[PDB]
Amino acid sequence: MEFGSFLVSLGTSFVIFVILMLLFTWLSRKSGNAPIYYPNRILKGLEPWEGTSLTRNPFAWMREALTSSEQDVVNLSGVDTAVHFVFLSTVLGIFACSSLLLLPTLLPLAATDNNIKNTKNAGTFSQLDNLSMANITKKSSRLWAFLGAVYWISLVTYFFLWKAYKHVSSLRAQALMSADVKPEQFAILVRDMPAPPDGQTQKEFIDSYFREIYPETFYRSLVATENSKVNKIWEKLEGYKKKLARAEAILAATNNRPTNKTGFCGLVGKQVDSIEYYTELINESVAKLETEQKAVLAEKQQTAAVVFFTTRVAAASAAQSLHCQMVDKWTVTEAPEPRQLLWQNLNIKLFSRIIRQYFINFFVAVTILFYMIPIAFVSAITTLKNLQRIIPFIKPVVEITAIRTVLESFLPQIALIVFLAMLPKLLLFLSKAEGIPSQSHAIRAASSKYFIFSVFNVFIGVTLAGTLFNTVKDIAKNPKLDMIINLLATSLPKSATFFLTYVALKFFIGYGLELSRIIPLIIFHLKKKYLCKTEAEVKEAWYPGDLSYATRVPGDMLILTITFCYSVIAPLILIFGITYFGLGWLVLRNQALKVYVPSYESYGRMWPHIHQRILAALFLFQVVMFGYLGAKTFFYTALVIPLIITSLIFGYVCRQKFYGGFEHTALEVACRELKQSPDLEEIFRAYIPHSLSSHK
Amino acid sequence: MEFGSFLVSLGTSFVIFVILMLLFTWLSRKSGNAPIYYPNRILKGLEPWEGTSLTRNPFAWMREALTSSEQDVVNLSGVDTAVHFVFLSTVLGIFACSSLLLLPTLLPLAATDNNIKNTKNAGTFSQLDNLSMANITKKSSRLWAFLGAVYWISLVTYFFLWKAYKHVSSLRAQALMSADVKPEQFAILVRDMPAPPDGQTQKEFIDSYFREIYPETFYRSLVATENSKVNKIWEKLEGYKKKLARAEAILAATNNRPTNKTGFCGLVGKQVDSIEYYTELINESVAKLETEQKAVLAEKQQTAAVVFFTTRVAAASAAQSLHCQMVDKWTVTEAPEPRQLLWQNLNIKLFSRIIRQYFINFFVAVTILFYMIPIAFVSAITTLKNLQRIIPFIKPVVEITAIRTVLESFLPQIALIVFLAMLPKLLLFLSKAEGIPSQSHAIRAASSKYFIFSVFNVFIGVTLAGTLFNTVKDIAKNPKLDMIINLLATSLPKSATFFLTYVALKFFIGYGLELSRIIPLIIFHLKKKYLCKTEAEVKEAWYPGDLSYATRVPGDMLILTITFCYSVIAPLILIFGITYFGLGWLVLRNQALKVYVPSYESYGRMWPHIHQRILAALFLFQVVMFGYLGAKTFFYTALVIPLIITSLIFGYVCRQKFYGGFEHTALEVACRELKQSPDLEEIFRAYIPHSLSSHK
Repeated sequence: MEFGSFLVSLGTSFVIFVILMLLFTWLSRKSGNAPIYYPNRILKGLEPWEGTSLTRNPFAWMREALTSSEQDVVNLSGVDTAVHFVFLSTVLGIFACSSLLLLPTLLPLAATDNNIKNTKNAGTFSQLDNLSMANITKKSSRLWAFLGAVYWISLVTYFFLWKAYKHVSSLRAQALMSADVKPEQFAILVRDMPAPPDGQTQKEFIDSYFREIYPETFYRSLVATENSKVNKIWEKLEGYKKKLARAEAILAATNNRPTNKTGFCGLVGKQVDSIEYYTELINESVAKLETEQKAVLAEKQQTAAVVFFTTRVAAASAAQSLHCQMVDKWTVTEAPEPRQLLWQNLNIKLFSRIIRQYFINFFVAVTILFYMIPIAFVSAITTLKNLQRIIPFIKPVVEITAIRTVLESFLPQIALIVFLAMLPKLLLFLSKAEGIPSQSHAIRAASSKYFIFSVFNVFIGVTLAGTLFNTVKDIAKNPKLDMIINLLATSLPKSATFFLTYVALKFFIGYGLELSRIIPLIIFHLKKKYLCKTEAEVKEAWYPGDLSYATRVPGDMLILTITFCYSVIAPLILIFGITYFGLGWLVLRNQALKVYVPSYESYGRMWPHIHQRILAALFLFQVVMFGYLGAKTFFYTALVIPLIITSLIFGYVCRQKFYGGFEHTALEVACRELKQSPDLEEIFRAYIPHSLSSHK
Repeated sequence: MEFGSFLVSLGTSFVIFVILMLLFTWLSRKSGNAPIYYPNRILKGLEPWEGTSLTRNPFAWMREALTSSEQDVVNLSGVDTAVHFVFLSTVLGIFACSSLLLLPTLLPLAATDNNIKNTKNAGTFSQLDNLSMANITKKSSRLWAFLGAVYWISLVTYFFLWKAYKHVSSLRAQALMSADVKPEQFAILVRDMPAPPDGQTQKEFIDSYFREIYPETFYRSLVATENSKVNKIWEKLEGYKKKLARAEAILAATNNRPTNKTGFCGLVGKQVDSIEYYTELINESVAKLETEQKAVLAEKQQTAAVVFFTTRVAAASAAQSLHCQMVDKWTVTEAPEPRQLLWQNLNIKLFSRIIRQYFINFFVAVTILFYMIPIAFVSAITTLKNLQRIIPFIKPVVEITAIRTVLESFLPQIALIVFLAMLPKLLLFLSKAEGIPSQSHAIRAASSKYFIFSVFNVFIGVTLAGTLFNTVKDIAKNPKLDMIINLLATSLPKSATFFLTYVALKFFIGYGLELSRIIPLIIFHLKKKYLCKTEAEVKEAWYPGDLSYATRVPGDMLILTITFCYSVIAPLILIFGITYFGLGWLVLRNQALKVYVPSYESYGRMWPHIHQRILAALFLFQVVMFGYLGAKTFFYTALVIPLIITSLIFGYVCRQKFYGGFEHTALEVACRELKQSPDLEEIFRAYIPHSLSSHK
């Protein structure tokens, strides 16, 4: 907002970033914390070393990261990491080639000084907006500063998006062709089988209906099963096995596993000699699991299955085709990876999928609109001042009236941060509730929902008023589009410095916390001191997890939209976008080459989604600048309207020319170089659900 | 407009319809005109008779037409006729079930008499609108007359559209499964092959690239060729053969074929003994055609081909799949019928197709907007009064000042009717210019363009002003959507009687002229007296042609939109819509069972398009009534806004649940009952282009 607050926030973020980098560089060199700072290269083969020798050259990572091509990344991590890095590089190139023509636009915005004029009539001032945005009359010479800049932005964005989207398609094709025998090229996913086997069993029905269609190309079809009870039993058995393995970790005296600690127990006398207490439970669980498996593999298998062909071409062409003359049944989709499909979420009819999709999307919109109200209600509770229930009361008033005056303000921060923390998981679960028979697809849907929510949160909370219900009711009863666009244009230059300082804060704090891995550091050390006792537990204690593409991508794209929407309004933030995406490229390269381990392949499927939302952000920027040059009287329409049409046409052309190659594997790459005859039962045991594994 | 003009026009249309039906019923009974009134049943097998005996029962056709189920129509004509009749029956059912609840709505519109009040303040009056539309205050009890009627319309439309769309899918599946060995189930259409065979020939490249993909399933691929010159030579040779056959028709004396009559000739002395003059030309044409064929089948075949598999399943699944990892090349589409694909229009790259599509659509929009200006310029020419060039001048003034005072007004009618006559062919050609590798697809595109043009012609020429350029400029500089919808609502009740009388005119005149076939009657009789001399020429002189689904469907759907948009505004026209579609059902049943012969199968592909535009018309009706109840103050939003959302959702659901079954044949119906082993060269000779037929 104000210059002083902006400087204070920027300096604070810079200081925290500096101290975090110093901590990271002083602590990474210790060999005791290698498993948490290089969890990759220690689970993947064995490369725990600094890279060359015992002596670690200072700065320790920029040389290693800056000399790693996309081939190295694809060799180490999945192709999805490569397409994410293409995203970072592409937006960096857009921002840098835009900064190449940033140089003039600043000059008229400083030479002309209409902010100084009587337009202030004795809020929108920080001595910084004096340099960026509003130092132009209603009708002065803004040709170079407005049209000659939006044309440059659009041209560089189109060029970079086209070239990058082509490059991602090339990477996908190159990786897909040069593959091995993976148990995904051989299968499809039928999930709308007609309910009645009309007097027979469902599996025999599936097998007969597909053997009549594809003779000589069939192993046999695995049918989805109601895995609820058997899944629960197998989870309990695995927990019992892990607890028993933990029990013998002491190996010194007899064990005593606490029972009252579990909460819903009181058998303290049975804690001693837990070996028998766990072996009997294991035997009972094994018997129950065997009976449950025998029941579930024969009692009412549900109406969905996977199918296996004996030739990659047959599966690659039988997944894109149409089976039944009516399309509401026998729906066929390409079978995902064994670790990327959702058995529980699967087996949902088409109408149920549509109904769930609409209800979940409507609920997401309802939450987006009514977000603030429950937060305000939770903040308004007596919890603000709970002095009546303070047990210690040693010196609360002294410590809260001196420096803790923000605790009363801290509680609404708590009521908000709890929701922000739970939100990614909630959105992922809601996306998984729409039927989404692919967990990568669920990740994409959750990312889209989170990005939309973040935009409609930040933009509404900055430009317009904070009464969202009143705002939407008014705009419902307000005159139509033209003055709405005028308001959109006029409200943005209210305070760009807030966006500057928010970009700086996210930049410095987020990247410091990420590269430092300080939270995983503390958690790992505490757990090493905590309950974790056996080497098996600690070996699985520091597992890195995926790149978390369900929340990194929406945050990065939110910053992308922030950058474009003010790209030439207040062209100062172009530097901030450049530095954000540059440090992101560097830090994420070091991370995805040293710490993160993927959970998918997805062969770059995220990139059409990323491209679509980047183009949407560019289109929104074009509309915003159209409105702004509507405000400042100008040759408004004849500058941006053809270019908005061009954006729409370019989107359609990009889809029509490359989107087809991302949805399906191609037959030209589905018969390339089969050398070793593919196995038969290995693919099954890849798609056999983990609970129903030990069987015959 | 006025009551008198409305009555005069309706009576005139009724009288012309009556006299035309009397002429048709008096003349159809003559056996001399059987080939023109029953061209079907005389080309298809042999059924020229009245049906039972020599004595023709009066009314002669209603009993025969009313006792013909869809099975009979499919046996005689193609399934496309059946889906067209389902269209007529469905809209008839919608209109009739709406007339079932028409009964109350008229009563308040007559009991309440606000038109009589001072709102007229000493144009929108014909004593008929006193009964229909505007006899309601701004805020009286319009609940039953407005909301309780639009809900009924929407419910009956949804029910009928759903049931009918299901029934069309059922007919398509039943006809497709119970088929024979047709040379279309065996082929696909590759039309984006990469240009270079990099030092080889294109045909060998296609064959190698597809033999590497589909071993053991391949006849060989026919590659498209530059058929311009060879097509021209073959057309000239066919014309020469027909002329020679006509020459020997006299068979009495020596022939004398005129040469100066051709226009670009003066060899009158060579007219005698045209037998040699034509045999020498035939021999030269045969030699030139053989040389041209030998050249074209080997010299630079273009970059597109058709492919033939040896199993219907392989073709049905290899047409919906993706071949090359990049989708811009090796595009695969289901091969159309031998008579329904366009060799000349084929072989166009994807970018060229997109560019041509956008330019043609933009040109269509430009013509739609600037339509009237060239018509006005042509009307303004001196041609209105050409007295200076009147050669006879026997008594022009006497005959033009008595009853021909409308000749000066007739000339603009000429300048308009010429464009209306040429327009369907122009639109079909423009649609064929977008690449459209299927002539049925071109028919659909031309129908869509014609329907849009007709709507934007009639609605603009009735409600708003006639200065389209000024209107669009104003609305560009006019305030936004809300008042535009208010104007849409307020301008419709200006004169509904014009729409009543236009529906009556189209009804009576069009159906009388159609069933009478008076124009084909006169043309056939004149040609029988005219140049046509041999029996072969006359046998091909009365060929009926197709059902002309490129102009019947848009006209019928234009009347459908007219009916809905005023369905409860002025509920009188519901009777007119009912009678129009009922007489259409009757007349078109008699025609398509007795006169018309199809040129396609298309297996009901038109019906998704018809359904989409019917739903669009219903949505436009909902928007219109939303605006109208905005005008008359009412519970406007909470009545129609959820229902507009419902219309959008219903469209999406219908697409997702049935549209898949219309685009492709299914594998379940692609291996049903192969009894006789399919031929090999027969399918080729079905797809061999007519010019390149005689070869080796």
